[PDB]
Amino acid sequence: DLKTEWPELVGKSVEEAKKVILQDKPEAQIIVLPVGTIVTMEYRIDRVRLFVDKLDNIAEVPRVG
Amino acid sequence: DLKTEWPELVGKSVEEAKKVILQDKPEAQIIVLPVGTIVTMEYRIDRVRLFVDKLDNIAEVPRVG
Amino acid sequence: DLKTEWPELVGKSVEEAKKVILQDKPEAQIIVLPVGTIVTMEYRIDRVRLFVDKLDNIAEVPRVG
Amino acid sequence: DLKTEWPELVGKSVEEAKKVILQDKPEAQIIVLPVGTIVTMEYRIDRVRLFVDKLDNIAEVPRVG
Amino acid sequence: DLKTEWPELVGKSVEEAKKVILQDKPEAQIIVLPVGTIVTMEYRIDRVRLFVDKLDNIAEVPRVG
Amino acid sequence: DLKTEWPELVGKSVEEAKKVILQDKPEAQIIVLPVGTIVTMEYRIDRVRLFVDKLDNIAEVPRVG
Amino acid sequence: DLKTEWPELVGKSVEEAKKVILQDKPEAQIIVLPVGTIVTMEYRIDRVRLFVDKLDNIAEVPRVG
Amino acid sequence: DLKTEWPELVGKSVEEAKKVILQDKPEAQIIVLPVGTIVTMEYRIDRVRLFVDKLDNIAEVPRVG
Amino acid sequence: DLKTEWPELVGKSVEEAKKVILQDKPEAQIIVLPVGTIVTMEYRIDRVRLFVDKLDNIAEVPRVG
Amino acid sequence: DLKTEWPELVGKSVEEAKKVILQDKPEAQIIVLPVGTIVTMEYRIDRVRLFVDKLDNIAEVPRVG
Amino acid sequence: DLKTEWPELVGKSVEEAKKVILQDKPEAQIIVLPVGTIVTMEYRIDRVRLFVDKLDNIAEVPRVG
Amino acid sequence: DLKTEWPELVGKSVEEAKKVILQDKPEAQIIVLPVGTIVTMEYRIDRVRLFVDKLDNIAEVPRVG
Repeated sequence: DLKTEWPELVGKSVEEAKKVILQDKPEAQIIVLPVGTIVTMEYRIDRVRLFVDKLDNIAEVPRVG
Repeated sequence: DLKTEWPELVGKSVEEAKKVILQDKPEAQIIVLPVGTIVTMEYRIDRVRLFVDKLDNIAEVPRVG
Repeated sequence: DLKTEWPELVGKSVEEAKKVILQDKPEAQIIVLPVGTIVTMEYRIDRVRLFVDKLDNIAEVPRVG
Repeated sequence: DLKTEWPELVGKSVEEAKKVILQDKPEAQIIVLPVGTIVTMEYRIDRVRLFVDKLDNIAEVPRVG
Repeated sequence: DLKTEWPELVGKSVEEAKKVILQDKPEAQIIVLPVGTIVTMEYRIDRVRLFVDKLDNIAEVPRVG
Repeated sequence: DLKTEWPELVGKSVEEAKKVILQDKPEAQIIVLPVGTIVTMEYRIDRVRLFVDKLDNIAEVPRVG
Repeated sequence: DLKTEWPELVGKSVEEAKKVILQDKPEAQIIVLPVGTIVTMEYRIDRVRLFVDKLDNIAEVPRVG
Repeated sequence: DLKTEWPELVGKSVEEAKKVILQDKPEAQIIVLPVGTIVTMEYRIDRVRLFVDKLDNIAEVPRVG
Repeated sequence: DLKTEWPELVGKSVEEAKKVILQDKPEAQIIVLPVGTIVTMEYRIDRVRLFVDKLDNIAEVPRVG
Repeated sequence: DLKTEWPELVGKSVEEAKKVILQDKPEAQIIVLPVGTIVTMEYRIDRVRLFVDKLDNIAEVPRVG
Repeated sequence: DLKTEWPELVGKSVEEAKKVILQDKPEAQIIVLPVGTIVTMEYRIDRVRLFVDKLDNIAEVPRVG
Repeated sequence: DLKTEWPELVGKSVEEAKKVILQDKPEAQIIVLPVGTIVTMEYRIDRVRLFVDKLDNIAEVPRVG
């Protein structure tokens, strides 16, 4: 059971999300982007993109990639 | 009768919208985005996106998702 | 004859536009957006979107919807 | 109670959708478009856009506009 | 009173639209495009774009331009 | 445990996907779209969009919505 | 000979452009937008859109519309 | 006076447009594209793009570039 | 050394690409899409998207995801 | 002097373009796409994309990449 | 040999780029835009668009147009 | 073995990325852009685009081009 998504983080702050993700995935390379940002298709097993809203809350389920 | 949309909130401030939505749906995870922002198709029964205008008023009918 | 568009407001300030629209349509729910913003297809008989330019002047004919 | 949306038509054929909509709204001007097509913001009280999928089934809730 | 828009043509066939527009504006240069097509901002007093749906019916109000 | 996604269907034909989804969710309203198609944010608990590739194989994880 | 475009204004400031356009077209309704902004197809004989760059210089030929 | 645009060709067929352009600009490299197609910013003094509609009529003013 | 990309397949046919990929990754779920198609960010360790050109040749480096 | 662009091929057929490019760059991996197609930023020293128009003529300067 | 592109300016500041371009093309009308900005197809022999990055460095080869 | 990509820089600051890239490629012309920015297809063997997130960390694998 590999932890690959954090549905429990939707609506939480980016600071709380970073803390949780690094506890579950200490190698995570955390990227913080506005919702709607276009990204590439290249997969990175250690990257976790956090898509944030106007108040810097997690707006979409974080996933590895 | 499940409360899934708030047409009565269009034109209201984000503060008033948050207060109303949390009264009707105490588990709501409220996300605040500019109008026009592209989002994912993943459904979250407890998320309510608020799409706001230049004056932080609700610009589209809030819906669960 | 239902007032549904304000061609006379193009180039006017948002403050003047709001004043005129509310005189003609006292129930108007006025939304202020940058020109070019993508919106939904849902119709709201009482909403009037004002699309503004860099100087907060009305850039497109306001219409109900 | 004005009939303005047909959630019951999602997944149905365009022929069945047209028949139902014209029964409920005999003045309907029915437009048939692929899902994802960009449209204008102009409101037409008698227009009903049907957004269809690859098999010509209704893919989104038809609404007046 | 210059005829610049044909709201009465929404939902009609392109053949019927062409016939009506040329009666009202004999100099019209009629262009037939799919709904959603991006066009330029250049204005042509004699051009009338007809935006058509999957069944070649007029999907948006024809306007001069 | 509500069945809301079918990761096991990626790469399978649309016919096989429809058969599996209707077994798991007999009320499913199945919509078949090309990959990349833009859709609305409205949630439909009984809709399952199938996004297909050039060979009509499932290209993305089907999800309810 | 109707003045409908100002190629001579490309690269000039918005202040200088406004002054020239109003001399040539005293009824002009001047709209100031960033380059690349999407606009509507509706034609307004008295509107002149000025598309400006990062330094508020005219980046495209102003035209009536 | 360099011939750089053919407003007189809007609404004409691509065959008639090609004939006229090659008479005025015998070195023209004529490219035929659907309206709305995105192109590059590279300038080619001898290229003339013809943007055509559903009936292969010229939909926008041809220009050199 | 996990095989995750096939730069050697650019320009090859989709049939040859499928044969090579399945030799290197027998569990591959092969998806065939036109170049430029927008996809989701969800990662699937067993999916390989093949982006093809007008002649069904591989146009971009296939990668797992 | 490395041959990296073929401005002389604009307006020529794809067959003639392929013949010329392979004479100048025998290792070329030739990709044929419609004008306007979005591609990735990954550089391939041996790939040459040919962007073609409705008549399969070269519409943009071919370049290596 | 007409100077129409400045590959040597990529990565340089906008101030240095302006100085070089005006030395080579004293009539240049210099426009400064963010990378990615959509522009029109109209050609202006004296315009040079500078597309800049987050640090106001030249991000793409300046070209006349 | 030509150094053309820096997967090890994902998640690192732009300052650290610049230092590493210039050590490996002293001729690098470093461009700093927001994630999602559209760029041209022109290849520059000495350019390295750094796509950064809201916190100015490298969000995508830097590559030459």
